[PDB]
Amino acid sequence: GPHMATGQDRVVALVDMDCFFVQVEQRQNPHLRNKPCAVVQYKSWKGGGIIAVSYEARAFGVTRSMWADDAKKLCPDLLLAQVRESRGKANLTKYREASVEVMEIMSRFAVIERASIDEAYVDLTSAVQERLQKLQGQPISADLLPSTYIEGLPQGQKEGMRKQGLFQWLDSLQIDNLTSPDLQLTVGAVIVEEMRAAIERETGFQCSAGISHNKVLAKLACGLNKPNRQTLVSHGSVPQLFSQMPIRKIRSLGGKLGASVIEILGIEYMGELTQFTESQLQSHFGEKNGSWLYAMCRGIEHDPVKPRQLPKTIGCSKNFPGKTALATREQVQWWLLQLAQELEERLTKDRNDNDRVATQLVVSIRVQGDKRLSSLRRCCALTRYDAHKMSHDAFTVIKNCNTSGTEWSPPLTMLFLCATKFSAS
DNA sequence: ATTGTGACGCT
Ligand SMILES: Nc1nc2c(ncn2[C@H]2C[C@H](O)[C@@H](COP(=O)(O)NP(=O)(O)OP(=O)(O)O)O2)c(=O)[nH]1
Ligand SMILES: [Mg+2]
Ligand SMILES: [Mg+2]
Repeated sequence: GPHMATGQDRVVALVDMDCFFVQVEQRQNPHLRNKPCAVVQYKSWKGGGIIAVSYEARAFGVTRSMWADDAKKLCPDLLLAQVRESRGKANLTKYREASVEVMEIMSRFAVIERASIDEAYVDLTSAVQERLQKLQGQPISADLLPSTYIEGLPQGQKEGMRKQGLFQWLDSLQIDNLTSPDLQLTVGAVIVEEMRAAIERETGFQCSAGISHNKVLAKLACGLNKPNRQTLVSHGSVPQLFSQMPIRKIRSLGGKLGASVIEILGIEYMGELTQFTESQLQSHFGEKNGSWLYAMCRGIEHDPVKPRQLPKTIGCSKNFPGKTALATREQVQWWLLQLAQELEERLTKDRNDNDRVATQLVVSIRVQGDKRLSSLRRCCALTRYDAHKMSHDAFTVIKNCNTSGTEWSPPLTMLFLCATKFSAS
C-alpha cells in the first residue's frame, strides 16, 4: 500500500532520430528529400546492404538488412545513398559528426547518456522541477504539446484522435500538486517538445521521443508513434500497454533471455510476468534478471541515466566474407594497416576534441568456418597514436593463430581493432 | 555474402 514505491521519482526521456542516416543524406542532397530512399554500405554484392530507410520507402516494405537489389524489387523508384568508403572500408564519419551536432543541442537542456549514434537518454527531473516552479500553478495548454501522444488515450483521423487523447489527459490533470507524477511527465513532455524543436531548427533533422519514468519505458514509448512524434507513457497506462506487449519488445528481452522467459513461464506478454513472485523469477533467470523482471512488468526500472555523451570505445571493423577472406600474410598486414590508419585518424581527433587518450588496443579476429562472431579477442598496450605501430602490435598479438608452415590459415573473415580504457589528457 | 559498430554481463 503506502510503502510500495512505484518508480515514479524520475522523469526520463529517450530521443531517437527518424531514419537518421537518410536524414543526414537528405540534408546534404535536397534531391532525396520526401522520396523513397535508403542508405547502403557497399554496392557490388546485390547493390549493397541497407542500414537506414525513409518512411516513404518503408511503406513499400523496405527494411534494414535488405540487399538493395531486393529492395528495388519491392520499390523500383528507391533512391540510394552510399556510405563513404576510405582505405577500402565503410567510413561512418559523417554520421558520427551529425550525431555530435544533435547531442550538443540535447546537452543544453539536461545531462544526456548517448545510447547510440542516433539516440540519447535525458534525465529531466530537475528541469521539470524548475519549470513547475516557474509556471506558478499555471495549467498546461495543448498548444504546448503539438506533437505529443498520450498512450492509452482516448478511452471511453490521427491528428483528431491524438488531440482527443491529449485533451482527455489535460482535463484530468491536478495542476496544483507540484508532486503528482503525471503532472511531472506532462511538464517533461513540454520540455521535450522544446528540445525537438531546437534539434530541428538547428540541424534540420526530425526525431521522436518517449517520455516516461525510466529508460525502458521511455525507449518503448519513443517507438510507439514514430516518425516526428513524441509519446508520454504514464505509470497508469502500463497495465493496459503491457497486457498485449510481446515480451521481445522490451529492451534486452529481444533475444535468448526473452525466449527462455516465454518458454519456461509459458507466457507471451509483458503483463503476464506480474503473476510470478520475485523469487520465482530469480530462480529461473538469476537474481539480477529476476529482480529486474519483477519490477519491469509493473513499469518500474531503476537504471540511471548515466552522464556520458561520448563513446567509451573507438573501433574499426571489417568483414571479409567467403572468397575474399584474408589468406596470406601480406593481406592481413595491409588490412590491419588500413584499420589502424582509420583508427588513428579517429583517435587523434578524439584527443583534440575531448581531452583524453585511449590506453588499451583490442584486436579481434574471426576465422573462416568458425561459428562465433568473434574467434579471438586479445588486448595489448596502446602507447602511441601511430597506425604502423598499432597494426604491427595487432599482428604480433594474433600471429599465433596462423597454422601455415607466407600463407594464412584458416583464412580470416573479420578484422577488428578497438581502442578502449580512456584516460584524461 | 546484413555489416559496422558499441554497451554491458559473466566468470
Ligand atoms: N553500420 C550500421 N549502421 C547501422 C546499422 N543499423 C542501424 N545503423 C545506423 C543507420 C541508422 O540511421 C542509425 C540509427 O539506427 P536506428 O535508430 O535503429 N534507425 P533509424 O534512425 O534509421 O530509424 P528510426 O526512425 O526507426 O529510428 O544507425 C547497422 O547494422 N550497421
Ligand atoms: Mg533512429
Ligand atoms: Mg536509434
